[PDB]
Amino acid sequence: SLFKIRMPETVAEGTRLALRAFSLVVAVDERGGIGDGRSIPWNVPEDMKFFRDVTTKLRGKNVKPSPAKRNAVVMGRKTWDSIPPKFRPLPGRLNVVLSSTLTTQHLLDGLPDEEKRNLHADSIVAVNGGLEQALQLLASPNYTPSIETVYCIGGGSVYAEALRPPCVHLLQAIYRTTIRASESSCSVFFRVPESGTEAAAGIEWQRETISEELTSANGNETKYYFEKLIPRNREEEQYLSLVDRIIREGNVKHDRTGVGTLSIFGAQMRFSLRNNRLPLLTTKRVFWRGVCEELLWFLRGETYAKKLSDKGVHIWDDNGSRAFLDSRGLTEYEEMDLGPVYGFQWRHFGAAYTHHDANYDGQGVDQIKAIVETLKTNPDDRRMLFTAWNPSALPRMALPPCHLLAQFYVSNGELSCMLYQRSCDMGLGVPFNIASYALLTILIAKATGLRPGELVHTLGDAHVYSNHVEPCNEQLKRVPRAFPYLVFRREREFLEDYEEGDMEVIDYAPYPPI
Amino acid sequence: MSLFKIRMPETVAEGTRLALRAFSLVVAVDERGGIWNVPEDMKFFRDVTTKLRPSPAKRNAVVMGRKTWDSIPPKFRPLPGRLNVVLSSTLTTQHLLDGLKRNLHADSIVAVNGGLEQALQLLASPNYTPSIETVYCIGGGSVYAEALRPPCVHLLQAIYRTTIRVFFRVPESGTEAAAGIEWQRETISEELTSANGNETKYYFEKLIPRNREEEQYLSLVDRIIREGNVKHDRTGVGTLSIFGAQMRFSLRNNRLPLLTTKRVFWRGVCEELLWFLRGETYAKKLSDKGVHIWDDNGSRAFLDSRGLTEYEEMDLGPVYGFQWRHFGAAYTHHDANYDGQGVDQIKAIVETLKTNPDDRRMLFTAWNPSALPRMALPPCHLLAQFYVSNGELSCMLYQRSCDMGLGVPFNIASYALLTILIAKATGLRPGELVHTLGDAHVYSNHVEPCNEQLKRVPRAFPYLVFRREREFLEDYEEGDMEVIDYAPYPPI
Ligand SMILES: NC(=O)c1ccc[n+]([C@@H]2O[C@H](COP(=O)([O-])OP(=O)(O)OC[C@H]3O[C@@H](n4cnc5c(N)ncnc54)[C@H](OP(=O)(O)O)[C@@H]3O)[C@@H](O)[C@H]2O)c1
Ligand SMILES: NC(=O)c1ccc[n+]([C@@H]2O[C@H](COP(=O)([O-])OP(=O)(O)OC[C@H]3O[C@@H](n4cnc5c(N)ncnc54)[C@H](OP(=O)(O)O)[C@@H]3O)[C@@H](O)[C@H]2O)c1
Ligand SMILES: O=c1ccn([C@H]2C[C@H](O)[C@@H](COP(=O)(O)O)O2)c(=O)[nH]1
Ligand SMILES: O=c1ccn([C@H]2C[C@H](O)[C@@H](COP(=O)(O)O)O2)c(=O)[nH]1
Repeated sequence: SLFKIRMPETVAEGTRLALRAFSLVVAVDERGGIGDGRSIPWNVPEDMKFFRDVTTKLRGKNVKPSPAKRNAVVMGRKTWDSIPPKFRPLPGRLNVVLSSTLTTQHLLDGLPDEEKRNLHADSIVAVNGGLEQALQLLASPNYTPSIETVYCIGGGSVYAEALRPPCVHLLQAIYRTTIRASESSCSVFFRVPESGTEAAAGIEWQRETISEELTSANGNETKYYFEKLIPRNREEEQYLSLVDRIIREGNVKHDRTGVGTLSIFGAQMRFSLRNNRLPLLTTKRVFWRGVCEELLWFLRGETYAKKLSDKGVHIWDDNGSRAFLDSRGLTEYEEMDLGPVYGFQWRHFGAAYTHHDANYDGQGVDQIKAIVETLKTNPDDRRMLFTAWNPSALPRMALPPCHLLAQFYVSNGELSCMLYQRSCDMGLGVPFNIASYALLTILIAKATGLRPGELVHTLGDAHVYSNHVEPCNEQLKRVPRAFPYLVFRREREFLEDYEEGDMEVIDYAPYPPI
Repeated sequence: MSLFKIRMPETVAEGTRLALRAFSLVVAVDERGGIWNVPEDMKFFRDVTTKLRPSPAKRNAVVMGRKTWDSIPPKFRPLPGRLNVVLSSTLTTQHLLDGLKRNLHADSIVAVNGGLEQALQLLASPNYTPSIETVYCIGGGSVYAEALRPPCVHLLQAIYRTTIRVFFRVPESGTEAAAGIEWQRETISEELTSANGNETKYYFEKLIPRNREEEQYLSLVDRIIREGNVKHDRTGVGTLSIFGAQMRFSLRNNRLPLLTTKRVFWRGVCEELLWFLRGETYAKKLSDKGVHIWDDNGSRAFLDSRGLTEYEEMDLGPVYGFQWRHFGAAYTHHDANYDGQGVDQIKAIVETLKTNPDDRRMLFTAWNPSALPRMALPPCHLLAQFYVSNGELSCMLYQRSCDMGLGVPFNIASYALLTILIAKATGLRPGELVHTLGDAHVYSNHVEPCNEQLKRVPRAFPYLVFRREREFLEDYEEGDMEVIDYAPYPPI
């Protein structure tokens, strides 16, 4: 306990979600109009179907909406009133209504009968505020992470709030149907701000998809099309442009097997960790549970990989086997005893390692505890770094450290981190390490009374394996989506006590397998 | 009588009405950025907020929270020479005055029942715009917080921060909190020592939002000087030039790209543009307004040097605006009646803009090879094309020959105005100006001054507001509009 890092009284502060991320669904005419102030002056059943499916369906396969896992739909009072009483609430979704007039009971009182009220009791909530207040409520443990995706559907006032800060920064996707008509009957309008405009607040909107022009079977042959707009993700673009550079200009190298590689030397990337943001790459899914479990394992100063494999994390299995250890001369280590790797050096630098069973408390230099104490007392210190690169210990490690050094910096109450990585597998390793040092920085922020800032990633030998070239090249076609967020469901007394189940990654919508 | 003019729609003032007025911020912080009697800071505070570039017709405004008003020791309040704007949900302007002396300071205080935004709405109204030169936010924590977030942050022209040795935080560039704004220091002072007890250490900072649009211009001036080809003209006048460039300028939200690193003669810009739109050719209509830009090209001597021997002084022939409104019409003299003569390109564009926004032929030219020999000067800005997106009107200007020092900033302003006026005539909001340059040059005599101007950090652009409207486009007068919050650098 004396050797552990005690979390400050402000643990959940500076990590708590202010607003839940959301997507937006809207239909417009070509003049950008949405309604007359009361209803919608066109009828395209095909769009009503799309609206239903996009807001109703969960991500993935064979899904079933439920009280424990469902989508939420946020609307204004006038939008609620525009739904015919028999068709409301919107089935299979949590209906969040914004209103200063009506309470949650008032909304139920507007339902035809008691049977409908008793049944749909759990599926209707009133918020006395705007969309921001709703996102604050949907950021609550009761709703986060039970609600998979929030959808704003909400009408001009709510749309306007959605497209302006602070809410627009939480907007992951705009699903926009355009009706080919110029309706004069429209009094309410909708517009998305353009790339370099003041109103865009630094967001660059671009289309992921646009459909062909379609014809409605509504009797009027009305033309319409679909668009999905997403906020340009320049941070993931860094990683993609590096991959592309490696393919096009990288030197051919061969590793310690004769396995071919394309590589460059010297690169740098940056990622915002502010306001719960988590740089998990979207163009290819990251094994977050592995990232999380292993980072905690590092932080504890652990060396027994069986603690990972017992948790279904098999990333170290091949490097912990009898055959592999033996091939490094480590004939005395039991299987899965990796030696004094990584987090052992973080917590116990220079300590004399023999086996994982030994008790290393207070042995070596605890670099992480030293950093935490410095951060809370003199955050402007320029020596706040730790290393796993220990030439004295290297020969007795299963693997020499890859991500080998990290340095901290503080500005405006924000903690930033620079990672140094000597050898960077772009296809699989790099996205994993970005997620890993994002988590670390967030946890150190919580341990020190600071808000998370930025992750800087310095790469040495950045490379793409021979068999990754073609997959990675097809991945380059994908337009990066908005990043997920990290949320803590509970806290701990000590940093070392944190569990993978204490936190949840929300609003992670990566592209399917290549 | 007015059948050949362009009638404005009912929605004239809608697309150019000022929602919020621009402002600057003054704050004193400790070494941790938090929130004590440094007289030099008080003198600075007074000088910045009080001084004009002061009367009930021409003064600065100061916006403050209620408790900041409370913390000003009575008799120092109201702050002299400034309109005092106090934000309060509890106190009216009568209440504030009751706390005071009275009578003569009635015209000096106003309570606003709301936040900074609501106060900026009020100051944007004709009563306080442009009668108030600069708005200063000095108000407490809650007011500063509102100042450094949208919508208000988009109207913040400068931050004057004294650091002396609730937290005041300027969002770092690239941050979501920054909202696309890049804050940077125009100036930072040496660490100064106060004259008092304790020998207090303190320094001044002036932070400004990076003007990347004016940087295009300065980046081009720089490239022309460092890399431009040398030419000496028919008179032996030296020039440095490059060929082919392009700049963009936003016109949204009343924004006016008047360059700040070197003052632009706005009044001349505006009078001349209106003169173009009217199809005018008699430059004496401008000189009789104190705009003398065409004098050296309208004189008998110059006219004769172009062999234009039958034109009376200041009659320039079928130049510019004549081609805009009467393309290909036969020109005799300026006083002749040209109604219905030639092709009215402006009116055709206006009608197309309202009926078929996506048309790709919405352009006009002054480049008329048939009429060039009869012009005092061939057109420099010779083609403009229009474009509509998201209810916004955009414009592309083509300029064959571009004097970077004096001509170019003038023409940016000129076509900025044009686009604003055409949007008003067509039911659209101003979008973007795109400016294509041909032979872009800096004169030998401008190299040194231009090089010094390059040291100056571009400031935030001013705004154009319309004080009154007109029934016809051609009826617009320079007095109908005002440029607000234009704070250019002094002479080179
Ligand atoms: N084309 C489309 O895809 C689409 C989709 C949805 C809606 N619409 C149309 O949009 C029109 C309605 O839009 P609208 O903007 O006028 O109304 P609205 O957005 O639908 O609802 C506004 C109402 O929401 C409540 N509200 C919103 N913000 C609030 C806040 N900050 N604090 C407290 N309460 C708040 C207020 O309820 P109280 O009055 O009770 O205080 C307010 O009157 C209708 O014609 C509808 O058909 C179109
Ligand atoms: N170091 C510096 O440069 C500096 C500059 C200014 C102030 N300060 C200090 O800070 C102290 C006060 O700071 P503060 O944080 O309390 O801010 P404040 O200046 O006192 O502003 C808060 C007050 O302004 C009014 N207000 C603000 N926003 C409003 C809105 N949205 N709608 C209606 N009313 C609104 C409210 O007045 P009502 O309660 O009457 O409704 C509110 O109580 C002062 O004592 C001063 O000494 C320091
Ligand atoms: O954390 C890690 C660990 C290994 N890698 C990859 C990078 C390299 O291709 C191999 C390590 O091989 P080595 O020869 O030890 O540098 O694994 C990674 O990208 N991130
Ligand atoms: O609107 C204008 C008109 C003239 N200029 C400058 C550009 C050229 O240096 C001269 C015209 O001389 P010229 O030889 O016709 O290109 O004036 C300008 O920059 N903007």
